[PDB]
Amino acid sequence: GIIEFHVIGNSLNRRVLLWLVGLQNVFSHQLPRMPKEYIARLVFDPKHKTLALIKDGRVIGGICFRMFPTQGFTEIVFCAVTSNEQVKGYGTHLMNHLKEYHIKHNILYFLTYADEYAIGYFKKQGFSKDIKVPKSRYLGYIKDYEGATLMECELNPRIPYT
Amino acid sequence: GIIEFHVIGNSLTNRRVLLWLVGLQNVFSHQLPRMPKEYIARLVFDPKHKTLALIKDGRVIGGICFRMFPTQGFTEIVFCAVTSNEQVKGYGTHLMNHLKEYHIKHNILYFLTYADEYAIGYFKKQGFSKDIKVPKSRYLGYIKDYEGATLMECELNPRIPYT
Amino acid sequence: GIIEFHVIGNSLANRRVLLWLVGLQNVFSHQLPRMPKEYIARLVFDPKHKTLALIKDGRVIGGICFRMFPTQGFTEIVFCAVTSNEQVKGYGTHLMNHLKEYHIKHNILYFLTYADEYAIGYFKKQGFSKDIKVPKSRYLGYIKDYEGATLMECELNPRIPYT
Amino acid sequence: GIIEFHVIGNSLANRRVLLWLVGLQNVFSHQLPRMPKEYIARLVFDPKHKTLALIKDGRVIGGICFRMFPTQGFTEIVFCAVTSNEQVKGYGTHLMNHLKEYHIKHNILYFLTYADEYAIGYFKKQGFSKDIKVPKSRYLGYIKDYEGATLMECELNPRIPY
Amino acid sequence: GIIEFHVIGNSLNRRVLLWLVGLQNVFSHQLPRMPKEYIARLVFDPKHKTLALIKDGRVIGGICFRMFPTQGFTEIVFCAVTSNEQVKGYGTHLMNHLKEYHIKHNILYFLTYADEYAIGYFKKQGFSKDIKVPKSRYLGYIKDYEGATLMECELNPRIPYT
Amino acid sequence: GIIEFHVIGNSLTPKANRRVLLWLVGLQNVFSHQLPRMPKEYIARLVFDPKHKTLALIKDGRVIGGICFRMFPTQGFTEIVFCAVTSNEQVKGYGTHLMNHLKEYHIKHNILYFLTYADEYAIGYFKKQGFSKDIKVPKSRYLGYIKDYEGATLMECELNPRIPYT
Amino acid sequence: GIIEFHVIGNSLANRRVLLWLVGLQNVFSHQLPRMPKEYIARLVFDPKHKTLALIKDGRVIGGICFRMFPTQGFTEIVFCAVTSNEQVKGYGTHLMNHLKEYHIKHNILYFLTYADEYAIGYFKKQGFSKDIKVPKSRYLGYIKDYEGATLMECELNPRIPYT
Amino acid sequence: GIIEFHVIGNSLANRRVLLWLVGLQNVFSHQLPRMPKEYIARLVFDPKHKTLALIKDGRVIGGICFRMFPTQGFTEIVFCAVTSNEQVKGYGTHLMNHLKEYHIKHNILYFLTYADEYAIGYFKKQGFSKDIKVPKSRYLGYIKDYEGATLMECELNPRIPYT
Ligand SMILES: CCCC(=O)SCCNC(=O)CCNC(=O)[C@H](O)C(C)(C)COP(=O)(O)OP(=O)(O)OC[C@H]1O[C@@H](n2cnc3c(N)ncnc32)[C@H](O)[C@@H]1OP(=O)(O)O
Ligand SMILES: CCCC(=O)SCCNC(=O)CCNC(=O)[C@H](O)C(C)(C)COP(=O)(O)OP(=O)(O)OC[C@H]1O[C@@H](n2cnc3c(N)ncnc32)[C@H](O)[C@@H]1OP(=O)(O)O
Ligand SMILES: CCCC(=O)SCCNC(=O)CCNC(=O)[C@H](O)C(C)(C)COP(=O)(O)OP(=O)(O)OC[C@H]1O[C@@H](n2cnc3c(N)ncnc32)[C@H](O)[C@@H]1OP(=O)(O)O
Ligand SMILES: CCCC(=O)SCCNC(=O)CCNC(=O)[C@H](O)C(C)(C)COP(=O)(O)OP(=O)(O)OC[C@H]1O[C@@H](n2cnc3c(N)ncnc32)[C@H](O)[C@@H]1OP(=O)(O)O
Ligand SMILES: CCCC(=O)SCCNC(=O)CCNC(=O)[C@H](O)C(C)(C)COP(=O)(O)OP(=O)(O)OC[C@H]1O[C@@H](n2cnc3c(N)ncnc32)[C@H](O)[C@@H]1OP(=O)(O)O
Ligand SMILES: CCCC(=O)SCCNC(=O)CCNC(=O)[C@H](O)C(C)(C)COP(=O)(O)OP(=O)(O)OC[C@H]1O[C@@H](n2cnc3c(N)ncnc32)[C@H](O)[C@@H]1OP(=O)(O)O
Ligand SMILES: CCCC(=O)SCCNC(=O)CCNC(=O)[C@H](O)C(C)(C)COP(=O)(O)OP(=O)(O)OC[C@H]1O[C@@H](n2cnc3c(N)ncnc32)[C@H](O)[C@@H]1OP(=O)(O)O
Ligand SMILES: CCCC(=O)SCCNC(=O)CCNC(=O)[C@H](O)C(C)(C)COP(=O)(O)OP(=O)(O)OC[C@H]1O[C@@H](n2cnc3c(N)ncnc32)[C@H](O)[C@@H]1OP(=O)(O)O
Repeated sequence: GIIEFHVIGNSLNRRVLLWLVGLQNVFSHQLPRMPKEYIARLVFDPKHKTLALIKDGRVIGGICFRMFPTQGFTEIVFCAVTSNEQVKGYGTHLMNHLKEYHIKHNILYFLTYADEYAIGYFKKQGFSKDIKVPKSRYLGYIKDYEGATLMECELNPRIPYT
Repeated sequence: GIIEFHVIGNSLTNRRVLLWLVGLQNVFSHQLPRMPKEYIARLVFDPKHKTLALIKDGRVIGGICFRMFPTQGFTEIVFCAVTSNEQVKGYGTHLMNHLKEYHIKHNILYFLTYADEYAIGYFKKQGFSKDIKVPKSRYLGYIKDYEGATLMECELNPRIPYT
Repeated sequence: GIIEFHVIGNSLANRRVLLWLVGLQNVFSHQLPRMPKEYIARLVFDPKHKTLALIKDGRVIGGICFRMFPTQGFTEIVFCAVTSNEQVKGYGTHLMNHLKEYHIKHNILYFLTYADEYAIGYFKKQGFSKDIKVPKSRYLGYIKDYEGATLMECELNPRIPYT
Repeated sequence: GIIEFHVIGNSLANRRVLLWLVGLQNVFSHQLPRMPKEYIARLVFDPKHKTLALIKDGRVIGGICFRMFPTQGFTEIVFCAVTSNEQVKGYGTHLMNHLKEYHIKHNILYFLTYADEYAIGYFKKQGFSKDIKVPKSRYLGYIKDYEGATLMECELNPRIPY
Repeated sequence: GIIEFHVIGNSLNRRVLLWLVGLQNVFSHQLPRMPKEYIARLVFDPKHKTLALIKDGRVIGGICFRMFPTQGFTEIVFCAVTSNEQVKGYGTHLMNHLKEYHIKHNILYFLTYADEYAIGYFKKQGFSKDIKVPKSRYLGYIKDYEGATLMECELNPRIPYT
Repeated sequence: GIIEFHVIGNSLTPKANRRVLLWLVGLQNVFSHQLPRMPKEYIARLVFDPKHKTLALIKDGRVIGGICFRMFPTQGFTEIVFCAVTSNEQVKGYGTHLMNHLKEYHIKHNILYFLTYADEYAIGYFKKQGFSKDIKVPKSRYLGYIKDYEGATLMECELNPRIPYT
Repeated sequence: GIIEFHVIGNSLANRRVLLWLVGLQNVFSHQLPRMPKEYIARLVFDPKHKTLALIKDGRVIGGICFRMFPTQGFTEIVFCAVTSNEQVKGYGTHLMNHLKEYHIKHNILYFLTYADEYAIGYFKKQGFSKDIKVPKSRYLGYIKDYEGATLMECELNPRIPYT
Repeated sequence: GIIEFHVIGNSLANRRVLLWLVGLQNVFSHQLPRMPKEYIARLVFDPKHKTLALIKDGRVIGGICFRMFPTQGFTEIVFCAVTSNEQVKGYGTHLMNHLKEYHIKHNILYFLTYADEYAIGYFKKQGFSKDIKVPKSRYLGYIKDYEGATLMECELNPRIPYT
């Protein structure tokens, strides 16, 4: 069906706001350990944005992120594809658009914390455990999950990702 | 008594508020005898300072005055006090827990403060540690230094309800 | 005689202020003979630069020229001078103490300046130190670097009165 | 014909500046044929990028595209080119010299650039070294990283104007 | 690949800005004998419009044209498809949308100058060397080119072109 | 029955009211039916073009005919675009009354020339309305302004402004 | 008798100008009885038309109705009349000179007119020729070719003082 | 000295321009004596006209008075003069060159003029020709065909820089 990618957020529109509830639902459901209250407060925060994957008008997931352009990196907050649509390449297409978007916006480092269950998806998206950004650049901006691995992805502004 | 919490401050944009701030400055000044009253009033009434108030029957009986540094990613704890005949009751801990809840909702997860030897044990029980994860390059020159006091730090878990 | 202090500047000037700046530019130039006159003019009349003028009987006799960097949490001292025949009467010190008082009230508590062989002993007596506590990462792209002079720092105690 | 120097940039209504930025983008993309044209064009027209432009008789013959990082105490040097038919005329040296002049007025005393094998000789001659005195924690994540090329620094001498 | 057509221009918007730069590049590169500045002056001239061919976000061709409603014709100014995309039909489709646009705006005559390497393309778009529009109507409005061949195309507003 | 002539059109500055708009649809229907080799999408585009106008023949409220035209007052002539009388009203002289009302309208607007293209099934009507195959307006004046039709005869009509046409 | 020349017309209004435009309509009609006075009134009152009026001692005694086609670079002479009791006094010629002068000052240098047989001598004397320099494509269908009427042209010299 | 080029013209307005226009009227008038001064002044101060003024140290030493007919696709060259003691230094050629650059910017790529016998060699060195590409229907009447003058044409190339 018609697949479409939109970067959306709760600015400073009905279809957008309902897409955001759709996203908040998909993060909660694929990310059980994340409290629903705190997924919601982040998804609906202005300083956060989300790349929404829309299959035929209906949200089937996306990537919630927080650009820190004073720092040169972007945090990756939530990632989920709905369970009946996983292992269809949908998550890689999501990351790649996310890369393209950040290319155009001169930001070329991703940082994220990964669980042991999900680390292999980030490895397969180019992420690495070798964190070249100085600790002093991110501590107190990215939400430390202690007991999860910090990972990093460097974007090349000269490859087309999409 | 009826207990209220309220975050307040001299916005550079109310009367119940104005006297609440006067009660805080009085409370802070009386519980912190080595803080110049003039200095206390200058910070409580500064606009980039906010103050969590604790109110028992309309009457200001404690609070945490604090300074949000959202660009630097932390908050400074300016004053803490519970008035004398309301101490040792758990009020201080309900203030700190509230103040934590606020700061999660505003996506700040670090408290920096300075502690003399008589307040270190208090902050320790609010979960403050001497080990400072925040880089000096980020707080020095923004937080009021206190040579002679232990700097302390608190990291918040936004997965968690404090109140 | 009748002395007064005023923190004047050039935003977007009175006749009274315009000539005061010109007076301040003259005093700065005369007491700093190897500073190009125009460079002094371009900073005294700069909008982001302010000046604490020292007036005696209506006439400019001294001043300190400074640039506040509240986003970086320090102020840059630019020019300091007392006219020839008013020196060594303490005018120098009260000019600093007034600037320290002004800066407590704006919660900037760090001065940074460069001092050549002809002024470091002045700055030593105003509490300046060669030990720079401010991060190099915080001022390098901001303050003019007078290579060949000694970078020096003053930290302010916002709890004591300076005047 | 008369020679001009002008530091221009994208901002927020001048036909002249606009066709000079296209002139620049063209000369950059011609002398850097292994860069994406879209990358050069997205940077030249970026408003946190500036470009020193070198004019001979109304049309662009050269320029230096750069990115000032005052809160880091240096400037990233992004693109350097003089057109073919005007090279080996000391033209690229006056560009680097006006750029130093401009930057000493603005209290930036460090240049950071990457240089491959075709360019490293020229930057050595304008005074750049491989000895990077800027801490890795001041520049990493701010300057466009180029694995494979060599990071070069140039340190400027401060000056009291007039 | 997601194909798009957009009739754009420089009214007196960044996406559109970078697109005109894309267009000015493609023109300049498929038309080496055209001054790069000259192409730039006409593409960024407000009374000029370019029909862009956008393939998966990037420009891969267009037609720059000049509508002369007073005179009752339009001037074809530049046509190019990027090298690796030629002989795929893109050119013919570009003309076909451009004929479609002009039907909807009551302009039913195209005029252009073509060198020998381009006569066949315009012949295949319905262009003829027989110029029905009077010389008084076009001379000193369309830029003439000593040497090239004046070519005319007449549109049927009762036909659908796309 | 009751007969009215109205010069109407898709005025793009005042809202064409419902009465006008339903007449613009009716004329589009009539032209389409009487001119079937003309695409109906073409007819609608032109009838509703703000630079076009239409003299509507209105009988007891319903549209029974019209002459849609385009005035080129810079060029000094007018194009005749569509002519139709509905079938059950033809050969009653309605065709001619429309043309004459149209001539009388144009001499008041100081345009004294009609140009049109006619195929063999229509050349006779326009001849009876005064058109000639002999075109005094120069080619440079009309070409690429009026919709050419190859295989139609271009036909011209010159109007005398000292004459009262209706 | 006091003689005035006024270029008037029915623009986008004045009592005096209105009664004059009627006075002109009369004179033209009466002097040109074989043109429908209906048609004369239309043109005289058309706003793209103008009439230079010959006012003698208050009353309208003649004039020239003309239509400027600036985009074409010519003016059409439409009606010319002096009332009867005032003919052969040179009034026709003074009207034509004031008209020439008027057009010089508007950068229009060509007059076209279709003339009946009873008029050719008057236009000849005013410098009109039957030899027509303007191209047919510039004037056809802007001025009305009347059958049996003679097109005449007058070309004007910007450097000549006509009045 | 300081040379400037200013396209000026009456606007249907500023003392510096007005005195420049009067200066231009004198320069033209003085170099072209057998042409009515009142005609030169009418044209210079007409608003459909513009003049490319050549200023050398405050004062008018020449210019090109021209007339853009953008409906018709060309500009009319009307008066070229350089004050007598500044001639044969190239001033009139920098004048035409500037005028060509101006017109390329407005998509007017043809200049028509009626040269007198003393002017022809100048127009020839500016690229003019007696072979007129522009159809007579496009210029006739719009410009004045002075008996004895030679119609000359210049086609501008918009891909070349002229200044
Ligand atoms: C602490 C918070 C940090 C965050 O931002 S959330 C951490 C990641 N989130 C989750 O795992 C939530 C639930 N999982 C999901 O929603 C999706 O499976 C997920 C991770 C978004 C991937 O989307 P999909 O469409 O399933 O992936 P895909 O079709 O594009 O295939 C990508 C390749 O990666 C591989 N992979 C490794 N670990 C995986 C894993 N844990 N889940 C899914 N795939 C994983 C998988 O083999 C897949 O195919 P291939 O091997 O490349 O051919
Ligand atoms: C440079 C200084 C700037 C600043 O940040 S202000 C520093 C703090 N200021 C002051 O303490 C001035 C006055 N202090 C007070 O009024 C109170 O002691 C204080 C610290 C406000 C706490 O208010 P309370 O309502 O009494 O707190 P609470 O009932 O929740 O009990 C806290 C538990 O911690 C324990 N504790 C250890 N050392 C303490 C200490 N020095 N002060 C208070 N409590 C202390 C105490 O036993 C109490 O109960 P528990 O052991 O947790 O069961
Ligand atoms: C590169 C940036 C350029 C600058 O702004 S740094 C240069 C500072 N300005 C100058 O050197 C301009 C000429 N000098 C002056 O105007 C004055 O001497 C100066 C330093 C501004 C202070 O004016 P005064 O009225 O003399 O200050 P004061 O009465 O409070 O003197 C108190 C104590 O200062 C002491 N001192 C040491 N070195 C000094 C020195 N180089 N200049 C002046 N005083 C100096 C002096 O001995 C006196 O001692 P004490 O306080 O009585 O124990
Ligand atoms: C990616 C981050 C930014 C970059 O690194 S962009 C890479 C540099 N760009 C390019 O190389 C593009 C193509 N080349 C050019 O545009 C110009 O040649 C270039 C490199 C800008 C130099 O400008 P020019 O005006 O041609 O040079 P110039 O006349 O001032 O001569 C300076 C002296 O340097 C010397 N040199 C050594 N290697 C060179 C080299 N690879 N390219 C040019 N000159 C080089 C050259 O011998 C000349 O000698 P001298 O000092 O005048 O005696
Ligand atoms: C003086 C300025 C005046 C102007 O308007 S610019 C004149 C055009 N300039 C240029 O063509 C220079 C570069 N050429 C190109 O960009 C493209 O080839 C061009 C001409 C735009 C056509 O785009 P394409 O995508 O290649 O065309 P297409 O696939 O639709 O092929 C249509 C048929 O045209 C035919 N044709 C004849 N000459 C051609 C020629 N020189 N280039 C391309 N095609 C040409 C060609 O055989 C092609 O295939 P077929 O005939 O259907 O079998
Ligand atoms: C390419 C687009 C050009 C255009 O403008 S559209 C061409 C005109 N429309 C059509 O051909 C299609 C449909 N026809 C009609 O609606 C009507 O018949 C038409 C042509 C509008 C005339 O309307 P009516 O009211 O019937 O005419 P009427 O009563 O005033 O006069 C009838 C007399 O005309 C005569 N006539 C000769 N050729 C004709 C011809 N080709 N079409 C119609 N009538 C024609 C017919 O013999 C009759 O004689 P009479 O004048 O009464 O003595
Ligand atoms: C623009 C077209 C308007 C039309 O419809 S035709 C315009 C002419 N209208 C008329 O003749 C109708 C009434 N006539 C008049 O009002 C006057 O005759 C007319 C033509 C306005 C001239 O007015 P006046 O005051 O009598 O003229 P004027 O004193 O300046 O004498 C000029 C010389 O014209 C001469 N002329 C030759 N043919 C003429 C002709 N057939 N009609 C009138 N005059 C004619 C007449 O002999 C007189 O003296 P001269 O012997 O040429 O030196
Ligand atoms: C049709 C427009 C209205 C007219 O009638 S324009 C009548 C032109 N003449 C005048 O206005 C009065 C007399 N002359 C002048 O004002 C000036 O000579 C004039 C024509 C404006 C030219 O400007 P200048 O600064 O004097 O001369 P220039 O140094 O720029 O160009 C001179 C080169 O052209 C050549 N030339 C041939 N006939 C000429 C001629 N009759 N006048 C001037 N130059 C002529 C001559 O070889 C000279 O050589 P070179 O390029 O200086 O090395």
